[PDB]
Amino acid sequence: GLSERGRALLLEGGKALGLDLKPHLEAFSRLYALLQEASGKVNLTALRGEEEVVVKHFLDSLTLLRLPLWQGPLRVLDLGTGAGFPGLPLKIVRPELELVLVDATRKKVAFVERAIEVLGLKGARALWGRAEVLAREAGHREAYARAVARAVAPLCVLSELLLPFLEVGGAAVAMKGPRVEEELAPLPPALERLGGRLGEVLALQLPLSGEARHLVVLEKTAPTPPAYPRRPGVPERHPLC
Ligand SMILES: C[S@@+](CC[C@H](N)C(=O)[O-])C[C@H]1O[C@@H](n2cnc3c(N)ncnc32)[C@H](O)[C@@H]1O
Repeated sequence: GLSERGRALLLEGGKALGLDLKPHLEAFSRLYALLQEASGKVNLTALRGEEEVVVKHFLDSLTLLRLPLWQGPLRVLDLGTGAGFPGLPLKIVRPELELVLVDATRKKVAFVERAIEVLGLKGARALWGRAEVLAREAGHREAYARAVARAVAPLCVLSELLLPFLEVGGAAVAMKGPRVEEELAPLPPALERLGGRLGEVLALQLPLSGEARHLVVLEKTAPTPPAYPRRPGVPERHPLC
């Protein structure tokens, strides 16, 4: 679990994000333990340091909350969640959200489900599948108020993966690093074809790290055309921009 120092870092970082993480210290400590346990099994690799996990993953995920987009029982998709980021931190601090965490890798879906159970989270589930396939399902196509994604794909690709999941009026957040100018430059025309438009591009400093970040908001302004998203692998191989 999180050390006293680890808790203090999380707490301080949360404040800089405008959050009171005091009621959530235990949950994050429990999640960190889960990550430790899982990582321990693998012999070639190890979990990154406590401080790096708290700052570059717990707090990084929580930067989503700098955007005023998470009030009420919103239906949210975490696309390509991996080990549950940024989805799990988001769900912990915003319990009202109806969260579906998707990943094409079954073993990661299994971990997230385990974390949900262990943390005793309600209104959150992991789902095994490809974004391109799920976005063709009556259960999921344009059925989300929100979608988020970190470290999945360049904006041109990611926009095709995310936008089809959103109901009109909804919004997705593409979490990005220090530089986005190049990825953004050719984006607008592609967004429009997808029925989206660029919302806020919130530049901020990741607290306690010295590193810049960008939260790229993709608003759903109109229905996505039947063409999108294209079959699995196609957005990646033939990006819209
Ligand atoms: C680099 S990991 C990032 C994990 C997590 N989002 C994070 O930031 O820590 C990218 C994850 O997205 C998943 N992924 C990539 N493309 C996907 C797709 N088209 N549909 C579902 N999952 C996808 C991969 O399986 C992988 O686990």
